[PDB]
Amino acid sequence: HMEVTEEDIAEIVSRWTGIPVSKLLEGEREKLLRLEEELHKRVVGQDEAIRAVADAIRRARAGLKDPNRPIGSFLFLGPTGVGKTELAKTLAATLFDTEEAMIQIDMTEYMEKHAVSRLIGAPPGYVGYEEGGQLTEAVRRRPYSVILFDEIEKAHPDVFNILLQILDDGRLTDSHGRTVDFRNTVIILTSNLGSPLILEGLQKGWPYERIRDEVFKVLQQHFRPEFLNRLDEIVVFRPLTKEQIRQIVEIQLSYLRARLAEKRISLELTEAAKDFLAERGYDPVFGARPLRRVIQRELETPLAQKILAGEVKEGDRVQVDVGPAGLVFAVP
Ligand SMILES: Nc1ncnc2c1ncn2[C@@H]1O[C@H](COP(=O)(O)OP(=O)(O)CP(=O)(O)O)[C@@H](O)[C@H]1O
Ligand SMILES: [Mg+2]
Ligand SMILES: [Mg+2]
Repeated sequence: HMEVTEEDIAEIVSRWTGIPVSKLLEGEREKLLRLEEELHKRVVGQDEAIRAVADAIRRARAGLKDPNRPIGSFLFLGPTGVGKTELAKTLAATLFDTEEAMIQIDMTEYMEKHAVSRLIGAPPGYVGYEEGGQLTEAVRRRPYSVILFDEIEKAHPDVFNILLQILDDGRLTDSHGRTVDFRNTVIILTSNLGSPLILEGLQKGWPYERIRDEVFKVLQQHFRPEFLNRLDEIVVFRPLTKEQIRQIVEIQLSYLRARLAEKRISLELTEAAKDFLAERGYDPVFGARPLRRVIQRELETPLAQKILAGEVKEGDRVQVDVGPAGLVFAVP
């Protein structure tokens, strides 16, 4: 029907039921473009992680999974800054229409004995009883959510046990005795464990065998089969290739190009200029975390100066290259 669209009808049903539009339309959304391709618009590489997530969602939709557990659960190992959160955010926006559907719990904030009360609510008779838990209240308000637990090995054992309850039961009972349904959640657990150790061993000149033995020993110390067996998949994120970093540079320039387009200004970067940003914006210690401020300092700031001086004007095609002091700008 031309005048009344699929989205029009889904929005009515969405507001009446609380079910996200993209969830109601899951059968149409996948016809438009497959989930993997949609996630890859924002997530570069990490093909294995994307396939793991998409495969779980597919098994769930097809009616092959336990209806009393979450949609899927994953442990994302490997280094920092190479897409674990980029994937969780994109997944939330794609499945549930907004990044507000991603609930983030940083386990470095849940290391102590009283963390459970922060997580699921203080007991009756203790300060903070009416406020409830950070996790339980968030999931009650948004049953259709991606839940990101960061640095899971750091959680106090009592907090870890509540995670296990989510995996096993598909639900939690909060301090008010209310049940909190997790059946429509996707659970993503992250850990860096082993990555700093590898960098340390490479720095010290350790033989590969020694590095390898130490990584497995630390993983064994924190992650037992009883826990791992509960998960759909364990995925080790990989360091990014040179080409992958370049693709990320281009994505991270999207907003800037858009702002410039309002004034009919465009940017044309030499391959050298692109590589300049890629080199400074990525390293093994922080992944691509540095890139945002590299673009800010190396490109946006001097471009801003040129614009304010009137050296770059409305309608200009700006050529961006490398010079002795940093990026250089030319206009024909
Ligand atoms: N695979 C990828 N695809 C697209 N962008 C990526 C990417 N990996 C990293 N980035 C970029 O670098 C930033 C850091 O990525 P991300 O937040 O996914 O890492 P992370 O969750 O491991 C950091 P932390 O350990 O602090 O949580 C992202 O915001 C994004 O701009
Ligand atoms: Mg993160
Ligand atoms: Mg963190």
